[PDB]
Amino acid sequence: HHWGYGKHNGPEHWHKDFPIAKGERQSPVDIDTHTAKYDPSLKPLSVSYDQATSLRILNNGHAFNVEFDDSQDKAVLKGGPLDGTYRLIQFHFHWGSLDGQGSEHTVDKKKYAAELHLVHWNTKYGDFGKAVQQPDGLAVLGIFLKVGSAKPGLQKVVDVLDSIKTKGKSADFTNFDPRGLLPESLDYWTYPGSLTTPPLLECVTWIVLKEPISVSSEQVLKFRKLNFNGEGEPEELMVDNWRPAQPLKNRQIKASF
Ligand SMILES: NS(=O)(=O)c1ccc(N(CCC(=O)O)c2nc(-c3ccc(Cl)cc3)c(Cl)s2)cc1
Ligand SMILES: [Zn+2]
Repeated sequence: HHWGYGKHNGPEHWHKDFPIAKGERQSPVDIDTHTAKYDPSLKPLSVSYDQATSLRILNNGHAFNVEFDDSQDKAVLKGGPLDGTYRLIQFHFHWGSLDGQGSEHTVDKKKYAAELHLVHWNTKYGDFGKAVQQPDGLAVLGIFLKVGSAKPGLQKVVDVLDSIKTKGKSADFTNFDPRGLLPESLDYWTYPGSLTTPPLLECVTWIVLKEPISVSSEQVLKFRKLNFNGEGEPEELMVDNWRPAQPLKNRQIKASF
């Protein structure tokens, strides 16, 4: 009886196995755009993905992860609110069963169809597993998805999904350029938070871009064909794999703009 999204093991249950679910810096949160404070001391975000090495795509039973080579100073995030260098390890999404829901963060209570998380770890801590034990261990770049025109830089992901339908399936996934998932503007909100899945560790500097990307209905429909179950188990569509907004508590969300 492990955690999930389902009718009986979803977010409202996580606290029993992961008490930190009721912690002081949980994510996601609703971004109240009028209360976010512009911080002129915030720097432009530096996204350096030209040398990114994607390796594999994996259905982990909760989402799919596009994994990168993070054994060298390739694909890093710096600047913004960050001190030092964070290296890209993977990206994944959260999405809904319908277009009207799926994002984890919300903006003035608006839900987006989906949200992309580009996960990076602080090089000061030497790898990802040690980084998650630190308050400044990770930086996750969150990007909202809205349904409209297709995102041509997403299609290579969409088309491989049928090869990783079920939990535990993986596929080679080389030469994928995550720059094709970015919007034009890097304006952002930032705040200290957590992983949004178990173990829910309080180790993340969240950087949420204001400008959403567009994807087509066909692209998100293909996300919704994935399965949470393993092959040869009853089919459970991989939909609504998002944690709802958590209490902001004693936090300030800062805007770069
Ligand atoms: N949604 S989010 O907050 O960006 C987000 C970002 C990252 C994760 N992942 C990947 C989980 C997976 O693929 O199953 C974590 N893996 C670990 C982990 C650490 C140590 C070991 Cl030995 C094994 C796994 C975490 Cl701790 S967090 C989950 C949510
Ligand atoms: Zn995520």
